[PDB]
Amino acid sequence: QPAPAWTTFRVGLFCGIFIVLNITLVLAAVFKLETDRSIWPLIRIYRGGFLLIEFLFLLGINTYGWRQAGVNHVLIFELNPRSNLSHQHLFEIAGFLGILWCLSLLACFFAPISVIPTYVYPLALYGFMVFFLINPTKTFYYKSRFWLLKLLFRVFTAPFHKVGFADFWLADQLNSLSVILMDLEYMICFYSLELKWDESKGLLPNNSEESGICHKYTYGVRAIVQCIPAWLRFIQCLRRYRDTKRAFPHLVNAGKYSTTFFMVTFAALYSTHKERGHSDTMVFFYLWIVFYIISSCYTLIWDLKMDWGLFDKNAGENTFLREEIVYPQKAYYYCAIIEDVILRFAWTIQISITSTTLLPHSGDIIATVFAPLEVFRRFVWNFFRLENEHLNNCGE
Amino acid sequence: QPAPAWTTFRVGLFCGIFIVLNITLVLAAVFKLETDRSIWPLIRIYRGGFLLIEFLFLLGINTYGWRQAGVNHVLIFELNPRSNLSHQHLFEIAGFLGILWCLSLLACFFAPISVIPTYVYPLALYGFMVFFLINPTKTFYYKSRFWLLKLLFRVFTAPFHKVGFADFWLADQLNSLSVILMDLEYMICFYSLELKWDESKGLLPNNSEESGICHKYTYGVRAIVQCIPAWLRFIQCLRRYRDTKRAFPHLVNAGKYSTTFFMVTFAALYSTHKERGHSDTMVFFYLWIVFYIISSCYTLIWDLKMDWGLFDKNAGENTFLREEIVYPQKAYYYCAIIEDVILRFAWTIQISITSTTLLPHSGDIIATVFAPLEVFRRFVWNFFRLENEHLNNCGE
Repeated sequence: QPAPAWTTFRVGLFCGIFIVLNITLVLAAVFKLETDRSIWPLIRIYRGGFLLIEFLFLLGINTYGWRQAGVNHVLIFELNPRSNLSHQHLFEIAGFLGILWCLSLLACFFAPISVIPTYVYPLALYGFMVFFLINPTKTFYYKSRFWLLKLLFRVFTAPFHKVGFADFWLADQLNSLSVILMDLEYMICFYSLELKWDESKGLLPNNSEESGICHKYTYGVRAIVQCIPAWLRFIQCLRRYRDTKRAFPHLVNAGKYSTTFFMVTFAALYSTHKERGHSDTMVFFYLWIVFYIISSCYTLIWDLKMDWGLFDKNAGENTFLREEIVYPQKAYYYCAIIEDVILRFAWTIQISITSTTLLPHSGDIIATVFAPLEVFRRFVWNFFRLENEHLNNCGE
Repeated sequence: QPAPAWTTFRVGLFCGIFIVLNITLVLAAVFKLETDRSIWPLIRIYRGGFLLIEFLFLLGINTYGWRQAGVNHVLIFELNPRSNLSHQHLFEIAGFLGILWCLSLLACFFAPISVIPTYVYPLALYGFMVFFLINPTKTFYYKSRFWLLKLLFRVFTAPFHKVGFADFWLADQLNSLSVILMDLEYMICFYSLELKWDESKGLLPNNSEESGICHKYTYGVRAIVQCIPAWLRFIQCLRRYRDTKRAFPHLVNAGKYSTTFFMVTFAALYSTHKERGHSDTMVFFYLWIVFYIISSCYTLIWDLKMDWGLFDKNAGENTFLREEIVYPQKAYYYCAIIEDVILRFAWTIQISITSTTLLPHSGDIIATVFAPLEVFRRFVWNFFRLENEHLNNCGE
């Protein structure tokens, strides 16, 4: 059914304010923001909000495509039929949050008037976001936030509860968005140990030895945060095997989800080896690279054959595809297959350097540049995973 | 007729961009625009565009009101029943012109760099508006622009063509937009006579005797371009009387529009005598105030009694209104009566102030404040005029 003009009008209003705010923010950054002050902490803090906004927009795009293409995704997610969110609500929420993020960033830039210089705005934005998430009144999409909160509870306690479709789906979407988790941990570390709260001005050049502790792994504060979603999904799959006792897919997935654990622990060992400067440290490079290959070359084989279900023996006229395809043009299929193999390697590299403390001056730049790319990889992955599930359900 | 969601999205986008541009323009004006330079030429240049944008938005509100309340404008305007322009398109055009106007004003405020320092943006904006109006392509509401141009041609040569509803309605609307003509004339004079076109800057001191040449009226075309709309409507009503052979309504109406001729000529005569310091100059004042009252107290009885059909003897239970009404709240009618009575005086005050060059310091300011009020008065007027026309058509 066509949505009322109020919803669409709100979507457009928020989109336009968002666009103009982005342009004026770029102009202010290029012109007003002096380069001498380091601005890396600001980006490291606001990257999480940007990623969340982008993910919400992209999810709106996927649900649009799902309704257009004929995928019966309400039954697949086992949603409530009479109360569902279409693309416009997701667009409106994303635009609203983007307006707030842009306003907070602009305030941090200019600092119009206050006595505490700039370190209230990020806390305020994140506090309002979490308040929106857990607001107990019956307004602003109460059902959807209730369902999401219950499902988050189920996912983070998954080794105990039964696992369903939306459980592991949001488990993966958390696996791609781990950047927000490490950003939150770094923000807590910075606000706890580094910043002079009982002072003025704020950020200043760091010359002391104690500076840069949050850049270090200390004991495990960096690697464990990285592998947390891997642990969640690993334990979910183990439990699914335990209830089901079906060998092939459930036991195979454990290895795929444990390869990242092996890669992360090897990266941490290499970090401590550069700290020690051992003679064999260079040799430890090779193993990492090996387990880099063994990582990517694993999940790739899983992506095309098991996730998306390509390379069917009954391909027929559909070259390098399955017998039955719902999307009209094979061009998107081939484009996605091409770009996924490119983006997976960058994702693994990003995970490695965001916890290994490598490339000291360019590592965070690397993290920034390929942070909003695995999200697009997952945005592509969603379409084909859900359509494969729809045809699998249709077959049986 | 549910419009497509894209139209509503564009309306929202343009509204949001317009709001943010207005806010940043206000901020830049209070902060960045230094006050040493005389700025009144900028206001006298951009006032025409502002008034046109405002009039277009208010017409959108008017047509939405007619459609919702039951005022059947399609039959009376003689528009094609199957091709009509809804209020959302009027909102779109108003927002588009407003965004362009805001961008041009901001550029004139800043003017990053060029070969021509700052005075290309006004001609650029007005030329864009004209090329939009007279574009011969079959795009951008290819019926509305052509219909408006044809009606403008019919109105501007009124004493020759037959007179229908749309002709006199647009003539009445034009009666409230003489400020556009005054602004256009002043801009032409400034860019033709005084401005050093082959030069730079544009902030020459105003204390020189050479300044304010276009503010003078000794040549006497200011008054004529002022009363041009009055002449158009007067000769139109005279032609209507000639064609109809009915003295009462058309002839009294013609006298009504005739009074402003005496208004303007007496105002100009006082101005000339006062500059010459003629002994009995205040004598020329006296008749003026008389021709003040006999003007306003004239048009009022046309607006309240004949235009709207109020104060009817056969009203019945609805005291001080007509017998039948369509709008629910009498507070609307009473507030409209009070506001019409209040603003009918300010309209003639503004006319005399603009065409007489009195109050050398406060005249421009008071004209600026009273300009966006008689257009709102006309906006209020259309409601009840079209409702009375619909009642007349239904009854007979």
